[PDB]
Amino acid sequence: CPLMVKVLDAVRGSPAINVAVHVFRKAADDTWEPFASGKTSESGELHGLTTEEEFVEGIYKVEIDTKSYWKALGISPFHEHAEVVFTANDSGPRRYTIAALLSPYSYSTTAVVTNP
Amino acid sequence: CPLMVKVLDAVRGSPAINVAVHVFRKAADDTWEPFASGKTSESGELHGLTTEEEFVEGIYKVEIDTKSYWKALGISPFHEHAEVVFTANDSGPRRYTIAALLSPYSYSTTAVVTNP
Amino acid sequence: CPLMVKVLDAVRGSPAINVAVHVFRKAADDTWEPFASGKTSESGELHGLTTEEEFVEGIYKVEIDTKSYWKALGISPFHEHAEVVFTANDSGPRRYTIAALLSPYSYSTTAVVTNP
Amino acid sequence: CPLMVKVLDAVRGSPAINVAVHVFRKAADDTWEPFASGKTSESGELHGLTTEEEFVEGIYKVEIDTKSYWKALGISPFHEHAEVVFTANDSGPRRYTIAALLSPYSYSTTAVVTNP
Ligand SMILES: [Mn+2]
Ligand SMILES: [Mn+2]
Ligand SMILES: [Mn+2]
Ligand SMILES: [Mn+2]
Repeated sequence: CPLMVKVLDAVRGSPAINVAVHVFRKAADDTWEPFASGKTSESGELHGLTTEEEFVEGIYKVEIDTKSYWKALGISPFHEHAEVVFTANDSGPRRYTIAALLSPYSYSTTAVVTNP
Repeated sequence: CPLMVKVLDAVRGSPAINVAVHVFRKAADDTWEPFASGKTSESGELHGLTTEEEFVEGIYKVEIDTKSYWKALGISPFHEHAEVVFTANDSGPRRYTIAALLSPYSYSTTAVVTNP
Repeated sequence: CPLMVKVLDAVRGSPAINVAVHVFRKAADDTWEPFASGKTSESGELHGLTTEEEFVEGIYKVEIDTKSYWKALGISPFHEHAEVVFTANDSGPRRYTIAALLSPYSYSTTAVVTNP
Repeated sequence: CPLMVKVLDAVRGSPAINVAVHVFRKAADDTWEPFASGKTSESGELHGLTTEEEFVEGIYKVEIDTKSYWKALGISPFHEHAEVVFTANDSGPRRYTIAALLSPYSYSTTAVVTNP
């Protein structure tokens, strides 16, 4: 995959399972267009969002639906979702892993960017 | 005083100084309306964004312009900006501090919510 | 005032209150000697650990007793404690703030190093 | 592996390669005994530290040599190393992944604990 998402739960020390993820790409008129979506697996990973053909240069937004995740666990969290906004493939195709570490009042996000 | 922002720089171990911060409030047509903005002080803090009267329950977005901060330091970053989206809720008298810790390819954000 | 500790609780979005903190200094036989200790205040802070006179260059260890904090909240944690080991260096007048953000299975720590 | 270490570099957005890792186990006389050591691979991962037979109940310390890592990159960091101290296998054998995210003045650590 050129774009992969990995989500961990810092309260349980486990992958964050069944987290909804929505990806958007900024259009020429400066609006967010839907690009791809999915849910994390039992390993907290989401693959197969896109192909290298479709994943062109652009500004992307990866929205990780954290409030929904915590609420299904009976926790009322602070954030609505985590939003990761970045320019992709500006110097040629790259492989991107977006990692997120979730707590109820806190999250972290890291990008690991590799040249295929 | 009901909403404060604090930004730290994980590379230099220092407050992140002169970072632009824009706050938005979600309108009833589900678009983001400008609400308040400022730049971080020498201590990495931004106070006086809003007042208790103006800061009603709703969904707010705090956007921290991290890319321009790193570009000014000669460092190539990943994110366009950091985005913290949350619901403000009345329960008792409460202060919101949004803290953000920045790295070029990573950031974390935490909400400290306390009483008067 | 040359060394301060600040601890936040990522689960509740609050200062971590009444966390024991022990500071050690590495002796010439490479063992840890007790240096200072305290408990975090209502604001999650611990001041007055040392003085400028006493805080000479050397290797210091700050140990934050996180397990007992989580056990007191009924939450099962991973770490025995958080450990921050660093060298204090003279260059100009400098203040060290060790900040720590706690989750049951995760923590982060940052050093904010500033001038007078 | 029952014990795995993964290290990421938050300045480069890449695995942290060639990071030395030393593992210790607390002995009955309350001293740290060497238990295993190794270096992260090109993927930032360290496997094969131990076997399920040798990885008994105990208090372990995983010391990640962060100062050495940054210095070889020409960066003078704050911390001497990251220290992760935890009780392992207290309720029966588990599989442990210790993840660390490194910046010069900051690091994060998370444990992912799975039941084989
Ligand atoms: Mn380009
Ligand atoms: Mn309400
Ligand atoms: Mn010196
Ligand atoms: Mn046991």
